[PDB]
Amino acid sequence: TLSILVAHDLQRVIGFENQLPWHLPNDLKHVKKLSTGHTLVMGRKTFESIGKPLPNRRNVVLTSDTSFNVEGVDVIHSIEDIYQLPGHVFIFGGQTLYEEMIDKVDDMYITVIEGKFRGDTFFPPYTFEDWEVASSVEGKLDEKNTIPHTFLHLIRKAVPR
Ligand SMILES: NC(=O)c1ccc[n+]([C@@H]2O[C@H](COP(=O)([O-])OP(=O)(O)OC[C@H]3O[C@@H](n4cnc5c(N)ncnc54)[C@H](OP(=O)(O)O)[C@@H]3O)[C@@H](O)[C@H]2O)c1
Ligand SMILES: CCC[C@H]1c2ccccc2C=NN1C(=O)/C=C/c1cc(Cc2cnc(N)nc2N)cc(OC)c1OC
Repeated sequence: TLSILVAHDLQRVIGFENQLPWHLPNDLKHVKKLSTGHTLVMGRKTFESIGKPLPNRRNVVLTSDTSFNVEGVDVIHSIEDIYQLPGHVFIFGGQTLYEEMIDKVDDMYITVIEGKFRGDTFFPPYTFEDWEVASSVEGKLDEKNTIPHTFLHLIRKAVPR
């Protein structure tokens, strides 16, 4: 399977100054649960922002940098390389990767952050006309998680007739 994994706000902001605009531990927990034991594909900037590989899954970084070498990280230099990765592959960001992959993925795991943040990077526009809501679950709010958010699993609709 090839899936998008992303959190975006009400205006599709995903990032600001190479960081997530929001502090929302529950979403990182969500990401962890979905991707553990599988594969994450991310652009070079997204990787540098995280700083190191995420434990207990395959970390793949797309970059044109042929000198790129990081212990625990696998490197690719082409979008086409993604299709050769075995197992469940999650497109993990950032804007460039999403733009390149949104027309190609089977489904998307989207956390809608129910707020308006300042951003400098965005998820591409999409329409629910094209995407079936396989599930929609409200995130629980509390001390550490104070921004309303919704976990969507969207699956690409087939064009019939
Ligand atoms: N809210 C979310 O769920 C979510 C998910 C992850 C990231 N984000 C965020 O998204 C932002 C960054 O997005 P971004 O677009 O500016 O950077 P990015 O997509 O993470 O990575 C950009 C880079 O990946 C490369 N790349 C992309 N396509 C390539 C291709 N076809 N062939 C070779 N290399 C390719 C390049 O690396 P080189 O320049 O080294 O060649 C490129 O400059 C941040 O603010 C960050 O925090 C948020
Ligand atoms: C609860 C544990 C936290 C932890 C972790 C620890 C150990 C092992 C695995 C993981 C799984 N991911 N975890 C992270 O810190 C990831 C953080 C992160 C991620 C994303 C990607 C992402 C962000 N959000 C969404 N919805 N999609 C996404 N694709 C982007 C980031 O910066 C731009 C991140 O840094 C803040």
